[PDB]
Amino acid sequence: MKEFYLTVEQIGDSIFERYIDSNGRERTREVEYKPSLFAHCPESQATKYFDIYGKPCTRKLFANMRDASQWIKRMEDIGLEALGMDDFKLAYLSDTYNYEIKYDHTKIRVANFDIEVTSPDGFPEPSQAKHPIDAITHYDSIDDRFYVFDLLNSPYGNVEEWSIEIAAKLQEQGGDEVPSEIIDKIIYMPFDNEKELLMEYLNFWQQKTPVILTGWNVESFAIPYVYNRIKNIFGESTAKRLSPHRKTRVKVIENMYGSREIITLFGISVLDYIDLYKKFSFTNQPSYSLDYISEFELNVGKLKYDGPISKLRESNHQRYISYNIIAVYRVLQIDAKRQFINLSLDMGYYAKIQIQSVFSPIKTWDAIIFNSLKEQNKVIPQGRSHPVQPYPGAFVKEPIPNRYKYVMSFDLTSLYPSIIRQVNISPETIAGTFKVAPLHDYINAVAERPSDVYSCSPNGMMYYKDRDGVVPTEITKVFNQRKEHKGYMLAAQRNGEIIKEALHNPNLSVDEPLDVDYRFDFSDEIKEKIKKLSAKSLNEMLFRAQRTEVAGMTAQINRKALINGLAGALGNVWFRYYDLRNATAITTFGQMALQWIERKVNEYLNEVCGTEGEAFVLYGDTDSIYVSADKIIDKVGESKFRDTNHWVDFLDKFARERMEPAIDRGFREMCEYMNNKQHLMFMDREAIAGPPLGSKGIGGFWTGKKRYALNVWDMEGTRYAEPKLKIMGLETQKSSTPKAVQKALKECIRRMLQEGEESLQEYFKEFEKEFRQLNYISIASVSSANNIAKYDVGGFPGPKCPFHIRGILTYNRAIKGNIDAPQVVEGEKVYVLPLREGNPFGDKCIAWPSGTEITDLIKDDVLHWMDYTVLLEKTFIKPLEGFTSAAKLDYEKKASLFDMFDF
DNA sequence: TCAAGTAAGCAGTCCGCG
DNA sequence: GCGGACTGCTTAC
Ligand SMILES: O=c1ccn([C@H]2C[C@H](O)[C@@H](COP(=O)(O)NP(=O)(O)OP(=O)(O)O)O2)c(=O)[nH]1
Ligand SMILES: [Mn+2]
Ligand SMILES: [Mn+2]
Ligand SMILES: [Mn+2]
Ligand SMILES: [Mn+2]
Ligand SMILES: [Mn+2]
Repeated sequence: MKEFYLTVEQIGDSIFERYIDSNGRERTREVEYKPSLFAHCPESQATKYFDIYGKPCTRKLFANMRDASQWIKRMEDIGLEALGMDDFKLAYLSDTYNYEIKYDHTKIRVANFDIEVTSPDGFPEPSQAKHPIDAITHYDSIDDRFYVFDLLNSPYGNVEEWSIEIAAKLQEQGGDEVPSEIIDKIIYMPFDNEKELLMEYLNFWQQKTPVILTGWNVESFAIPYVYNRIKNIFGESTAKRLSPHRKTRVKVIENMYGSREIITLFGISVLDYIDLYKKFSFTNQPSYSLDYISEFELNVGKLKYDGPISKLRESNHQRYISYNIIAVYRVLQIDAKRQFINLSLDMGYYAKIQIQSVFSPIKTWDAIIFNSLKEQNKVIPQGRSHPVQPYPGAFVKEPIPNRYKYVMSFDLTSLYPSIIRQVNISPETIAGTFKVAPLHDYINAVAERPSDVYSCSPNGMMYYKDRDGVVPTEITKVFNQRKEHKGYMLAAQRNGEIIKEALHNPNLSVDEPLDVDYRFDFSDEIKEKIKKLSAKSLNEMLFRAQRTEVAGMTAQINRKALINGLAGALGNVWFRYYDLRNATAITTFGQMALQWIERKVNEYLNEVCGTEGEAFVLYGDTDSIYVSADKIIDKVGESKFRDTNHWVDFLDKFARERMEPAIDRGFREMCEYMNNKQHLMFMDREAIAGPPLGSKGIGGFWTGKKRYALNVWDMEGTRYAEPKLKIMGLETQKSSTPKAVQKALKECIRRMLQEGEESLQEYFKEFEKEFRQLNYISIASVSSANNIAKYDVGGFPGPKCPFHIRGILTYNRAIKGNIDAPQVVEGEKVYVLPLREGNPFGDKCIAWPSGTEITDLIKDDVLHWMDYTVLLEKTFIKPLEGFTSAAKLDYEKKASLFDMFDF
């Protein structure tokens, strides 16, 4: 097989590499790497190396990496550019793997671990590590085994061995319900003292040294705890055995509120699953506890136990170990669904970077572009420092707040990358400038054509047409992957809807789920077979279709994020190819494109409807338009339509056959106007929205920019079995809104759009009547706890103190003197509840760490003093009043003359 | 040599207000 | 009490 790297590190003048050889064996080597950098040379000099602007360079080959670094500094002191890749391990990777890397994941050791530490005196701080590690479960992907290290004797209690027999039993039978499918994969190892546990763990680690190291909060808790615990018991050099090269660094991570200390283990690639989840999931969760996320992702139940975790080992050691094991499995289950590890490996090897560098779009693109240029013997420019400058972005149209009955939306495919490709925007394709007219003159086609010769953006930039830039070239390759995967996602989605429609009428028999590839639209033959299947088989097929869809979503959305990341990186001062001329060439072109096509669509629709000057486009954000289809429907009638699906079919066909060619004609004209390299403005129909035929539903509404709701029947060719609410920006979509309130507001919206005013009013009255019975957690707001200390003046709120911070301070005063109460961690999320006046907490609100029950000490007081009236008014009524005023209706009737006896 | 972007809405505090 | 000038948090893109 072809060779691939596992990890790479630079240590002094040495590159340390772990890799898979031609026989598929893991190896390690230390290389005294001889890097090259480049300097501009005279035209007289015969060379094969040119910078990106075609200027000749001379290669400087150095005896070691230290000498290369010194030369860089000398060059800066002289005042001359030092060209080439200054991150030497990327150069090493590029030289060592001078081909497209095909990796074999089964050869890569992926480890997933979780540790338990009993602490009777608060959170066990990793920097101190003053408490015994009393459990470690470590799953190894190569062995496919969960290795469990269990401490039986400690200063906080001596316990008996954990029972696998009891572990497998159902909870309702006194067991722990450790999933049956991993019971046979457990290797259990009890220890009578911590020293031998930790020593065995280190020996084990040497035999099975992780390449990718993952888990939940491993980077911030487990890794530094283990390192420091070992350091404190055995000494520093023993703790350095966690690194295959015996080198570690206490690294300081900094943000706008403070800093934290992690441990870099050289020769390991740490991908903390919490960080993978935050980057790749595109959710914003009220809580990031593993229990909460597992429940969200997998619909598993909460792992129940009596008392606090600080006393769980002593009271129920059996469950303690079982839950440690299950926690490791939960991350494996989340990854089996989401496939973030596979994504990271794909991306890391594609770029030729350390796998952990997938967190940095800038590092990823620097490597991709370097490797692309190196292949053509081109030399990359030196990184330069730049002051941060604000610059303009997208256009957002101001909507008229209103109900909108029939709506059809259109959206530009991968806009910013498509602009890069159409215009041919790259550092080395810049051709010059032209004199800019006001943007509205380009939008209206009244400004003179910028150039007959070059490809243009309305920001004043011109680009060469007759050759590709490295940025267009490399962005295209990733875009084409994104397109492939999105196609798989949408087919899986379409397939799901077919299955959902068959679930309406089973059809009782004993059969099997059909073996199909869900990534491609089912054939007629498969569709026929599906109609004959049982509910059990269909539900299994639906599960598989949805998992295929999530896999396609993971693969497409994050490749989209990566290419959009390249467009944004052009506006980040740390990017080697930073250039506001290129960043603004993109954003300005986008503003023009949106507003240009708004005009063209309004023009076209007026024309076909036999009218003049009517406004069809009601809204647009960056690269979308929302078109009022009321006149299109009215042109026909109502009541020419048999059912809802009839008018949906009509609008679908109208969009594809009529509007789409006009949109394309429109964008082709704009492409000729800007004299661009390639026409790539492709605006697909997205949503078809409206009320059920014959209902009193309002279809949709807008309250303002980035705030709207639509009752959608078809989305990008997915025809829903049941209408789906598309809600953007409203409180239902915000993680700060209480769970039960998100639910109630969504139902209010559903009733508005599908059923009408009376149905809304009916629901509002019931919810108001029953609000006070909802579980306190379901009605608590959520916020991030940033800059707590800043506002803490002797335990009390300082000036400007945010509401949620005041809550934290109230909590801190309430728990002072209790070592068992969970501390609010700076930057994490909290639940927030308002308190009635005269409460014993002495303030108007309280806040506690989210995803948790509030500590039992003050629980009863919080419940007693909660202000339901303020809760209702702030989280539910205020937003609902915004929706209903926009939509021109009332959530309450509503005094009128009709005061007689209407029974 | 660590290091995608801008636009924009709502909720809160502070403070003015015979 | 409201509305305006800020911050803080958050979402759409
Ligand atoms: O995270 C983002 C999202 C959008 N944008 C910009 C770039 C993107 O091309 C543009 C339009 O946003 P869309 O949500 O329409 N995504 P895009 O057009 O890139 O892909 P598509 O619409 O094909 O899923 O807004 C970003 O810069 N960062
Ligand atoms: Mn014993
Ligand atoms: Mn645990
Ligand atoms: Mn788009
Ligand atoms: Mn699209
Ligand atoms: Mn869009």
